Amino acid sequence: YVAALFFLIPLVALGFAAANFAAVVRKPEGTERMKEISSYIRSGADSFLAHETKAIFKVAIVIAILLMIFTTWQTGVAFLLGAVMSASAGIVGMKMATRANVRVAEAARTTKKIGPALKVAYQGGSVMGLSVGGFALLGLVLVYLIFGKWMGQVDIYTNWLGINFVPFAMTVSGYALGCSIIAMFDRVGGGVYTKAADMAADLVGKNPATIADNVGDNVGDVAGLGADLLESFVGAIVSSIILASYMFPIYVQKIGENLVHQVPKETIQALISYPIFFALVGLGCSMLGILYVIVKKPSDNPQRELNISLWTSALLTVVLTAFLTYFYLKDLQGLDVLGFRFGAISPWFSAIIGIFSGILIGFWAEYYTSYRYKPTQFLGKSSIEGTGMVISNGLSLGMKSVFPPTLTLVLGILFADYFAGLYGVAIAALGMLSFVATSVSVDSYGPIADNAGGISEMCDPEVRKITDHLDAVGNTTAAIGKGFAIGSAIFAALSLFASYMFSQISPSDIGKPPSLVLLLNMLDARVIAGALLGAAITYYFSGYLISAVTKAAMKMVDEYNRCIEITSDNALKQMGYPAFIAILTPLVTGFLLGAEFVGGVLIGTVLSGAMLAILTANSGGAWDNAKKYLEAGNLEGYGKGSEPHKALVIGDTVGDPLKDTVGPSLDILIKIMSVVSVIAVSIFKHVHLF
Amino acid sequence: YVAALFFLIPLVALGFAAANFAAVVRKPEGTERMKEISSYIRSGADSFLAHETKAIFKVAIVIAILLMIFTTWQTGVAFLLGAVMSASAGIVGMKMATRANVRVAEAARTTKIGPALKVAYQGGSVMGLSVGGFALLGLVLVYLIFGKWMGQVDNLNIYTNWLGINFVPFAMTVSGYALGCSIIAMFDRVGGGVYTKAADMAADLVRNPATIADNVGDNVGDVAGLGADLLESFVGAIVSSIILASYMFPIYVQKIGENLVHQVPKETIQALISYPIFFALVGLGCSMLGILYVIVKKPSDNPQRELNISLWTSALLTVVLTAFLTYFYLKDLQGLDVLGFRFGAISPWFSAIIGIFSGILIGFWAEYYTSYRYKPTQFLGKSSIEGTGMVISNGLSLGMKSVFPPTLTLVLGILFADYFAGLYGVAIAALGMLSFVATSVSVDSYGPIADNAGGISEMCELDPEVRKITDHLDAVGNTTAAIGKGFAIGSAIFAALSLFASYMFSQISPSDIGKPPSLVLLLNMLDARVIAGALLGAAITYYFSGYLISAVTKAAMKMVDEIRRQARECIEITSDNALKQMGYPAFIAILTPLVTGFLLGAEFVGGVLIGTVLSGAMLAILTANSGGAWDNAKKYLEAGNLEGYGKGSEPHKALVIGDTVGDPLKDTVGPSLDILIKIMSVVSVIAVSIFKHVHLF
Ligand SMILES: [Mg+2]
Ligand SMILES: [Mg+2]
Ligand SMILES: [Mg+2]
Ligand SMILES: [Mg+2]
Repeated sequence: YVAALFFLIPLVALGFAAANFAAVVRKPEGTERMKEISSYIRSGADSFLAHETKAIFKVAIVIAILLMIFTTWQTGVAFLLGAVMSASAGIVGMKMATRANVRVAEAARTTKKIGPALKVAYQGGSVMGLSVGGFALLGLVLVYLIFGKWMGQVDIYTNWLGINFVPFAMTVSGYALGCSIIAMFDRVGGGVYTKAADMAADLVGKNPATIADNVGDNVGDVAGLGADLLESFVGAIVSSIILASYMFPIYVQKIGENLVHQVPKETIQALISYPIFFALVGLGCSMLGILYVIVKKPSDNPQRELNISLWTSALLTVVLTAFLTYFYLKDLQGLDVLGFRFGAISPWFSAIIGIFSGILIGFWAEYYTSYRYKPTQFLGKSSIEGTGMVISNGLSLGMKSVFPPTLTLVLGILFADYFAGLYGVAIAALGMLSFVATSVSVDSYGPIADNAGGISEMCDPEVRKITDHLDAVGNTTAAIGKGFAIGSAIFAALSLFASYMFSQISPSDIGKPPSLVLLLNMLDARVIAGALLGAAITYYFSGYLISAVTKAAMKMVDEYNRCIEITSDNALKQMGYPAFIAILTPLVTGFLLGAEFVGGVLIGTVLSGAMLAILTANSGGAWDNAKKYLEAGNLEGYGKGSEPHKALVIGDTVGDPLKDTVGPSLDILIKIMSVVSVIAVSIFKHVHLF
Repeated sequence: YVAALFFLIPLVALGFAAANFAAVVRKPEGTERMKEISSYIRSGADSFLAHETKAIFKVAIVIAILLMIFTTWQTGVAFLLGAVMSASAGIVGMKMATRANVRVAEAARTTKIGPALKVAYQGGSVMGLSVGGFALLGLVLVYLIFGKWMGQVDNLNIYTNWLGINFVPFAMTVSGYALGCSIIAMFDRVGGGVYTKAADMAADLVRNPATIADNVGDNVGDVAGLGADLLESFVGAIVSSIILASYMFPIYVQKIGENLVHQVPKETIQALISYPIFFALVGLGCSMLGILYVIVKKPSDNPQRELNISLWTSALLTVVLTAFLTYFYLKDLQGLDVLGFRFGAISPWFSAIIGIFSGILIGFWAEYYTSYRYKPTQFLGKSSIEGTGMVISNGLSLGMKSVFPPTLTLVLGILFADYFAGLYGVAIAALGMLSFVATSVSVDSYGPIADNAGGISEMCELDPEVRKITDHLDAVGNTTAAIGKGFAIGSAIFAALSLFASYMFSQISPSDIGKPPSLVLLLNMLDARVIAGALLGAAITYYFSGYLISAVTKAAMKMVDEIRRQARECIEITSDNALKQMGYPAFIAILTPLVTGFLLGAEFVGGVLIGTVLSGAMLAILTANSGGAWDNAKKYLEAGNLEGYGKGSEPHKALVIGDTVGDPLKDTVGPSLDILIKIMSVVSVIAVSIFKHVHLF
């Protein structure tokens, strides 16, 4: 029947990846030289891939035993599964990118034109997207099937240390943590590497060991960007389930010495299962979206192509979900009490809002960052007033650039909660992040294309024309993408804060009104302090990474797989450090000061991290595109040399660590710190010191 | 009471200023060139003061009228009183400064350095004593007249006005006063701050070309602006103490057998209202003693040592006298238990102590990260050899990190404050921090006086040996100002957070009366409205910061053009345009709670206030320390401390560009945020009277 059919969807996603893999490999490369440059970058990634995975492993071990001891073994098992699922995606995506690039450039010559070359480049990228979708959903299907149904977890426990939680809630929290861990290293570690290289490269003006930087371009927006969305994706689904699950013990009435589950088992179990099926449809829609664009007759405009896949995947998801939402939950009862203002159909509306939020947030990120529209143009043209001015105007731009996307978030959240309550916020995150496969594909297109262009550069002009066109679009979709990935990061984290608070329900809270158990009071000094602490930590976090990039860059600068191994090792050492902050802060503050304080910290972290991620992303991209702006020739009389170009160079170099390392790291911070807190609040709620 | 004795302290503060004014006035200026230069900057300042004064009035009236219609006539008067009181202080401090500089400078030559410090410090203190004297005088007026005479401290039940708008009479009244101080503070910062840096830019975008415009700027920022800023936080802390106390009366009521029982009784409330006033009075008295000793003292060779003695003297004194004051005034009270007073009577003195020390620590943190004297700036400086790119990124890195230690200090200070004396303890901690604001502001005001004295030497070219003393005075001005700036940010955050507590207390409705406090003293972060609010408030704080960068440069260019159009073929021109382009930020500051409030209600604005304070606190620290560090890194090389030879060399050029980026950040963006996180709270405390019930969606 219809059940398992849906549950094999991640498999189909995976097979499609597995197919796209096949169809890419059979494409050729021209000449010994196209191959020779290619081998440099492909080997570079694995070397880099080796040390980190190995580093990850050591960390992954320590965390797993701990979850099993302090929570339950399922939770510990689930965690490794999530880590493996995300891990796997990265291993696959990196391998693909560094081989697909060449066959684009050659496409730009073998097939001899740009439309059949876009079809190549895009096919590679989709492997990363479908694997991200396929793995993430496959894992959750496994955990659901094995631990949820068979072991009866879907059928409120307190464990051998007296730590209490709803088993499955706790279980998926581990799974979420796993994805988080692989994302953090990929971002806070790989992010340091990529920009250390870019800096280093931009610090030796004469064939330099740029190859490091070239793998970086892949490392960052394929693996890093990809892992971010997966986590937010998983973050959105997990958060929907956690809030749902705890609603069961929360909503009980005491009726004459009986306990009456005012939200009954049937209702809870569906609201739990619902986001998974939603996500399957999302994954399904992207497959239809992906294939259509793939099979289509080629175009001259690859931007239009890429865009067809998103919209197709998104229209599709909006539609089936309404049926999905309507028929499912159709006769459920108590949805009123659950927070469903318009009954059965309510959460579909939330998903739509998230979807539309996502698209808008993308436009805003682009708007403030792309010359073609006003903000970046002015920055660019302000270069004529000096280096001071370029820097000042770029800071001013980004600080302002924060308001429209955040306002977009504000209105979306406001409307989200009207439709489906706190649950609606989490479902919004999921809708936002539905079609994630296609979303990640368009992100991944950028590096696949960029090296291809580079690969043309290292070895015609007619060929370079196609090459240059592909890249222009890559860089845009990458900028839209970050902006979208940040939007989703904020929404996930907000869901995860909600998750943190639901997860605090105690046996000893049972009875009392929702308004008395779902509460973090800001008038409480601990919560205010918490918020300030988390905010300071987020700025510190951001600060450390800037200095980290230059440290590592410099480590490279003093002098091709060895130079990569050297800085990669140094890169890892300096990943640990942020990670203590990221991982232990809930633990440290929790065991010191308790659940209220940590609630503060999470809020500070999210608020400050949301603002700073956006600021750095847009101003950093602006500075780059401002550099681009003058280089295409637009200030008239100024071009590729001259004091304004220098000032723009200086601005881009300030910008380069900020947009591609700091901001994207902050995405992970505001999430993982929440996920961790969701898990550890099991313990430090009761056992805290003061 | 014994109390009238206390109530004439503000008069003396003013008289003490007035005398110090006289004794400075009677000091001389040297050369005709020395006199001519003094008049230049002094006249320059006056042109600017007129237009600003004229603008506040136009704006202050409308707000006064508005308050009178919607709240009470009393509230509007009090507001104007507050507006007048802070204004006056700024008007007085500026008048003093632009005459005092020379007579510092002349001391550096006619007598010979110790008697030059003795000159310089006397001028500064007029501003500090006026800031203390006025602000508390105003408050004394509001307390005596509106509180006692009109009986609001006699009643202090829950009132309902001619529009059916409800509030606790005295609470509402003093809220207007705080708002009064805020409006003259906002203008002085968001207007004078843009001007100051529009000038600095303009001057550094070309002796004596447009330097004079910049030289008046130097006074505007750290005398008038800084003095008004600290004044507001000072008043903000006291007003918050009063607001929390007043509303505590209706909160701690229990319905018993259909009776209403005030668990915290009238006697306690009236005392808790009066207590923070007396505290601030004791502080000022202590600060005057702190002030008098250092002036009269045998001179030193170390002007730092002089200045620091005044601070320490004022603060020790305040700790001591307060503890007698605190114990004895609350000696035999009742219901302090229910109030949150963990140790009965003595409790708030401990909070004040926490605040004092927090204040002092926060000062230290600002110095550490900003002075080439310590390590963070040393590294930055040395990184100059690697290029302009490195300097900017490293300077950014420095300030982002620099946020943690003062904030941690703030975290620990709040935590302890609330343990001792509850939410009330947080505000008293704010008050204690600022309890010796008079001596603090003097050292702040000391700063511009010295800088100009130094500059005056360069234009006049009076000796090198004389110039040696002059340069020394200035170096220390710039330092104590960074400590000073640092302290005012610390205190702004503690005040703003207290004003947030006030905002929530001010929300009790007749229909909340009865129910447990813990159900009424509530802002639920799980509520989406509050979350959205917080995000919105956070983004708005970033916008505000971003706008001001663009505002300064816009204005700057307009100044640059005023040089270019006068010299190819003043002062007022760039100052007015600076003003014109201020309303807009000021619109953001003042109307945002109203708009979002009438749109979305008390929860959303609650969110906004938290976001605003959180974001503003963080960005404030970053910009102050980084901008100062960037400044001090260039200096570091200017005193010759690399090996790169220095001075027009390639690393130096890179540090200059960083300093040009930094200056609007440390002196305009950051200091405006101090004001933003406060006034937005004050506005909210007042307007939550209305949009709590009357909101749209
Ligand atoms: Mg690059
Ligand atoms: Mg670049
Ligand atoms: Mg100076
Ligand atoms: Mg300067």
